[PDB]
Amino acid sequence: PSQVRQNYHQDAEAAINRQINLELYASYVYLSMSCYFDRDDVALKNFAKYFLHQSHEEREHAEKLMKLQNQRGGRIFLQDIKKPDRDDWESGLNAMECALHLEKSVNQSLLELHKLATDKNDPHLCDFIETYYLSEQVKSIKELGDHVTNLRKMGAPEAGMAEYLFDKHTLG
Amino acid sequence: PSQVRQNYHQDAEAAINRQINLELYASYVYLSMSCYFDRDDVALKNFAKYFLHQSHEEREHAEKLMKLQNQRGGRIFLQDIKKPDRDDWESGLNAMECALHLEKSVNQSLLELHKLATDKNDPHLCDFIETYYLSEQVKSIKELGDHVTNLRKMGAPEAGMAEYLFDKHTLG
Amino acid sequence: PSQVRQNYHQDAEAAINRQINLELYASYVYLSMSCYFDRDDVALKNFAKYFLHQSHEEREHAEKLMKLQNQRGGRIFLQDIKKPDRDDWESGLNAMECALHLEKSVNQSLLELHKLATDKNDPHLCDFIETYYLSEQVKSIKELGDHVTNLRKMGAPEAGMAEYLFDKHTLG
Amino acid sequence: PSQVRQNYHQDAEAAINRQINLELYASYVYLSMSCYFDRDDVALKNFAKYFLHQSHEEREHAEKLMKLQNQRGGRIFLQDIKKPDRDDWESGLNAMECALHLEKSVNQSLLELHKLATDKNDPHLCDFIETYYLSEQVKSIKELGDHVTNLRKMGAPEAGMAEYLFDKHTLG
Ligand SMILES: [Fe+3]
Repeated sequence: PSQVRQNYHQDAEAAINRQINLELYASYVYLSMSCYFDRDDVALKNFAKYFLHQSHEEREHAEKLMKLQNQRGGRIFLQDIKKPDRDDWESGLNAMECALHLEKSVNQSLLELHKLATDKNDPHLCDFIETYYLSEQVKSIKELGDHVTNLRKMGAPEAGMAEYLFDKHTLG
Repeated sequence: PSQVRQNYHQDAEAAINRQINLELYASYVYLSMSCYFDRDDVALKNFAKYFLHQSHEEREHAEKLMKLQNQRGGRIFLQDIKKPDRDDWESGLNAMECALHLEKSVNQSLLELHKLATDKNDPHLCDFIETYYLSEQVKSIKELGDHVTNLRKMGAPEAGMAEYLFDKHTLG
Repeated sequence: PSQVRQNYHQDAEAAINRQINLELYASYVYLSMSCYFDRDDVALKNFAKYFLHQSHEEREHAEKLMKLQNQRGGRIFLQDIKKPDRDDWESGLNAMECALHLEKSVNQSLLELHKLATDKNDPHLCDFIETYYLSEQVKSIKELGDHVTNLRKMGAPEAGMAEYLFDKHTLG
Repeated sequence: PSQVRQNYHQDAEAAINRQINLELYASYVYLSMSCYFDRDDVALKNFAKYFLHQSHEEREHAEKLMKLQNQRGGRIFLQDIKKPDRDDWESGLNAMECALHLEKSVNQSLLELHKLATDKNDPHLCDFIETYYLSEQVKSIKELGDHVTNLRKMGAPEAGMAEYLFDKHTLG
């Protein structure tokens, strides 16, 4: 195969391609969320900024996996990026809950990739995932859980001032 | 006894050892509180920061008493640091009320130590307690009482925005 | 369980709580050592400074494990912090030997925690331990072994100038 | 009496005059020690510097008591400053032991003055002594005890390198 390839299983290559698609999908979901909060009938600018940042971060995760694939002598095969499950995200609280669910699903995929790398005795790939993916995901999940907790306590979405003040104080 | 020891009663030495343990216990209680507010289902970062600061301050108080004990030629005897009375502190308001109670109990211990030093005609120890402990405790107690008053007025813990906004404005 | 919890075994949670207690215990042992060297009949200020630094570092290790526990959605349960095995540490050499023994016991606990995380297929926890605990412990153990070697060669504790000059040159 | 005098007992005035003389005597003892270490057959420049500093500090203590006496409307009555008990201080260790004894005797005098001020219900004088005299004395006594401990451990005065190296490392 590639002149650089060493200790890199075909299964791992395939799993990395899958993960690239999942990170691109996550970026697209975040972009959809960001847009929602930019609507004139929603109008929460710091929610919009928060989710646009997350969109840009997930793209960066995807690009770093592409760099890995080429560094190890695998070949990138792209697939369609599916549209998000919804256009209307209903509320700041609902979007944060949906983001938490998404981040946990991405984490689960990364844990399955680490298990595969461990099985195939690929320590460079195991180390890569941990170093750049697993601690970031744990941090993200904890931050989103904290946001959900705060919004729920404040009375969102029925208490009208809750998302407004959360947008100002936590996300601003 | 020690070559430096002068006008330092065995009772006072024993009472200082007790006070060291109480300050270490207080530090541990504050650490427990700090952690509680860091939970994903509580998620009040400025409450967590406030109590972690208090934990570090109480350790410093303990270390300053250790320095005193050696300066006067007493001998430090450490004891177990008991675990705090609870793991779940329930709410920002409840933690502030528990902190107020703790600070008053530490103050009471310091007043008993001052009375002992006065009885044993130990002016250096009397002056030390006042200079570094008694005004700090009065300031701490007043600050915690002010926090409790504000949280109660705002409607905590039942009014969901109260602890959130107090965390932002008073503790942030 | 917690909304953030994912791939985090109850065994691992329990083992982290145990490790928190061990790091707090180590901090307390170091504090005891620090105090000893501050006595008027011992009077080795740089030994005192060295062990006080180690005390503060072990507390920081404990606080970082608390942060991990909450990040993963576990719950911190604190226990009593037992008093150190002795009040009188006898000599600079004996304290360094006792510190070496303590650091090796903490390392052994961390290796058992890593083995548990490996068994439960928890790569985030495995990576955390290594990244922040295992290399620090190896460095600490090597430094303490070097100190013990030097003090022994110099003739401590029977050669009276040995601890004095080591305090000045190595620890100063 | 003086137009400024208020709540200032004749006993206290007399005791302050005595304390002035004792601080001037202590300054003179330190000056004698300083000179000794400047002899060509002793030649320990940092011991000489240390005791000259102490001499200048004790003079400053005396001058501050003179300022107090006039601030309270007492009248300063000076007495002869007796010569020190010896001209030859024998060794660095012996001079430090003699200094420790002197500092403890000055502390004892200050504690007797505080007891008198307490008896005569003179809180300004009690506070003055503590604020500027009692903590300084405790610090001085602890420092001298530490020096004596270190010199003894190092083998002074029989181990010829002990005072030389202490002069370099501790006092330099
Ligand atoms: Fe506001």
